Amino acid sequence: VTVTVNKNPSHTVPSTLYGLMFEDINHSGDGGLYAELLQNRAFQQVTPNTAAALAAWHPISNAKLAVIQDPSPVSNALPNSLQFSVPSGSSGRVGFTNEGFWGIKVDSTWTYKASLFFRFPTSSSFSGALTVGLQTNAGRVLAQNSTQIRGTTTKWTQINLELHPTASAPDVSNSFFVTIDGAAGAGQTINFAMFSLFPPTFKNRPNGLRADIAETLAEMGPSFFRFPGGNNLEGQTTATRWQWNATVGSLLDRPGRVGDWGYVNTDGLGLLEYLQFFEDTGMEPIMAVWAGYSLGGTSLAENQLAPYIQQAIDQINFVIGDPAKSAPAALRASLGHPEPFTLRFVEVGNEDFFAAGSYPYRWHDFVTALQAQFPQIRFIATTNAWNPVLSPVPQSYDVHVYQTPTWFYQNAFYYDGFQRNGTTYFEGEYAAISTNANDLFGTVADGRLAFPTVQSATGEAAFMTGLERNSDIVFAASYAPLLQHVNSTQWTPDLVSYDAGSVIKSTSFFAQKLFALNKGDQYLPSTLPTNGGTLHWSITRASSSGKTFIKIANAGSSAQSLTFQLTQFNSVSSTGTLQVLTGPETASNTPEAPQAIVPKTSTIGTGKTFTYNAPAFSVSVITVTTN
Ligand SMILES: *[C@@H]1O[C@H](CO)[C@@H](O[C@@H]2O[C@H](CO)[C@@H](O[C@@H]3O[C@H](CO)[C@@H](O)[C@H](O)[C@@H]3O)[C@H](O)[C@H]2NC(C)=O)[C@H](O)[C@H]1NC(C)=O
Ligand SMILES: *[C@@H]1O[C@H](CO)[C@@H](O[C@@H]2O[C@H](CO)[C@@H](O)[C@H](O)[C@H]2NC(C)=O)[C@H](O)[C@H]1NC(C)=O
Ligand SMILES: *[C@@H]1O[C@H](CO)[C@@H](O[C@@H]2O[C@H](CO)[C@@H](O)[C@H](O)[C@H]2NC(C)=O)[C@H](O)[C@H]1NC(C)=O
Ligand SMILES: *[C@@H]1O[C@H](CO)[C@@H](O[C@@H]2O[C@H](CO)[C@@H](O)[C@H](O)[C@H]2NC(C)=O)[C@H](O)[C@H]1NC(C)=O
Ligand SMILES: [Cl-]
Repeated sequence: VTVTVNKNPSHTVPSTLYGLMFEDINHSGDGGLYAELLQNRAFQQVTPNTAAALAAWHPISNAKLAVIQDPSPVSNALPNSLQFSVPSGSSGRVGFTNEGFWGIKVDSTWTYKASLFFRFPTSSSFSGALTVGLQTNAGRVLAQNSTQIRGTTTKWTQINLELHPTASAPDVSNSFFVTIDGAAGAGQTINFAMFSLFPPTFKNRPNGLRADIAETLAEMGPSFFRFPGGNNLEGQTTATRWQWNATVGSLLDRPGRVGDWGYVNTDGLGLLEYLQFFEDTGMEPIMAVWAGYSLGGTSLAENQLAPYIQQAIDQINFVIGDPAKSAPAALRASLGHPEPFTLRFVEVGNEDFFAAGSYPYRWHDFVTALQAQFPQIRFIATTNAWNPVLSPVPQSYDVHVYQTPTWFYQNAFYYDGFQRNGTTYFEGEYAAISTNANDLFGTVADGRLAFPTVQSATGEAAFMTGLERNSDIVFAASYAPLLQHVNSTQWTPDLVSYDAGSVIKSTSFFAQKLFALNKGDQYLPSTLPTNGGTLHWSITRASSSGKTFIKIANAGSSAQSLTFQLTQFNSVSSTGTLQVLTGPETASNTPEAPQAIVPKTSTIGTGKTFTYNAPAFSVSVITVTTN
């Protein structure tokens, strides 16, 4: 096919076109992007004196463990403590371990920071060393440090110790440990609370993020971060929704919450840590506010909304407000950030097409109040576009789609037929998740993708050429879900996977990165792709440099030739770069073969005319300079 490139741009490409969608799903927060290495660190939201309260914790030797509703808890937010008792007549090493999130990476090039709170609930003559450390799951000690404690310490006391492994472990089957001498400790009871183990963090942020994962997200060159969900915003009930104020301040003051994917969230990855990550990466937030629906099906009545609308105003004030004018903005100042953060976009709820009977009134009351307080923010509606009809008229809608790879190349003209009437669209969740049109959300045996494939990434890329062509009205687009702990999965496929030790960049991650990193501010119209066809392209140009990015998706099983005609330009560089992602149709990056499919960069000859053969199942970017 001959593709004529117009030199005259049709529209400016929004700075926000490509970004990320985050919720704590598949242990993407706890266990994932948040760097904390101990699971169930503070006994949040568990039933005392049950086995589940002790999840991830194990005795060493004859130690007696229980999770208790502490008569004198470490804080209002953390009512539970680990009661540790050493039997009469004990000896040697007695204590307990934490298995981490399916392991702990023990690296001798890393210093770890261990902390806990303890008290003796009954004053005693105990005198001896408390030891913390890391050990292989055989009990082989790799790091250890200790400090002297006394049984006369009946008030809550924090211990802070650094750990330096003598050797890197051969795998991630390691545990954190706390021990005392069994003979010196015989008959003693200690109460513990609020444990923590951190490795070095992204940008050395206190209370920060896991370095490999955060660097992988930054590598993708995102412009926005949609958070905190997603289903994980909503809760199962009003009382279990996400709440911004429970996520800020000391970790002692964060009660956690049962999230929407089977596990407790610490809320250690809270509002200020999200905003700090945006600052560190140059992303802006697309921040959701709870909108009076939870996933057990309860809508708040119209006459119940007021306090929840005020909470949403308080949440935005934390982010942008003048510290002299509100308590939440003074709190941001008090936590070391007096300058407001950037916030231009707020999403009202999540997937309110599930509660379309109530969303008209919830949308109306939330947006009337929030637009009055925040006249510069753009509020995004979550129902299906224009059904039901909302008031006020939404300036933006969030569109989600999970479909087959084939649907994605067949629907690359999704936005071409939309009216241009001042509405902008966020593709806030999309993914090609299955090859089975009959059962998209079924099992891997029934066609669900365990991991993104070449087929699914190339279908996506064809659809993304439409997003870019239609970027006059499409302002933002994110794959979902972003992250996956391969040891605790609730949804596949995911953009980036990991275990406790290493990261797996999917084929779809590479498609996302090739689109995002190779994007100009000018959209250059070109010969249209065949609507329904397997072959798609989108061309942008950087006004400041003339760097021109020709993105090509062949989502089909046939190689296809393209001849580009740049005759309308004055000059075209005599060479260009080619970046290509390709492979067999069903190929994936997996924990066992994490680099099976990776992009290849080369130099090609270019000019006012050149020919490229787009291989079957490929994503290609050709960069040239045009003036
Ligand atoms: C985070 O902030 C929210 C408010 O934006 C706090 O929720 C509010 O908590 C108070 C005190 O528990 C609630 O009032 C209580 O209501 C009950 C039930 O009718 C009544 O029996 C009590 O005397 C009291 O008035 C209030 O309704 C609730 N507001 C909302 C919107 O949920 C929340 O506690 C804060 N979280 C943390 C950890 O501080
Ligand atoms: C045990 O942990 C203590 C506390 O983290 C370590 O001592 C700290 O070492 C750092 C780094 O040199 C200093 O900045 C701190 O001032 C030290 N604090 C104290 C109270 O000494 C100690 O090095 C660790 N020991 C081992 C064997 O890992
Ligand atoms: C932008 O254009 C769309 C498409 O015509 C309008 O959408 C229609 O909205 C009405 C209600 O306002 C619905 O009953 C129609 O079914 C919608 N049409 C389609 C094809 O979805 C939308 O109203 C327009 N928005 C503005 C701000 O003018
Ligand atoms: C976490 O998941 C990894 C990745 O699936 C598991 O490691 C694999 O274990 C399987 C099944 O035993 C082996 O066939 C693979 O060869 C392992 N792959 C790799 C890349 O190591 C691991 O066992 C899981 N961890 C836990 C605690 O369940
Ligand atoms: Cl398909």
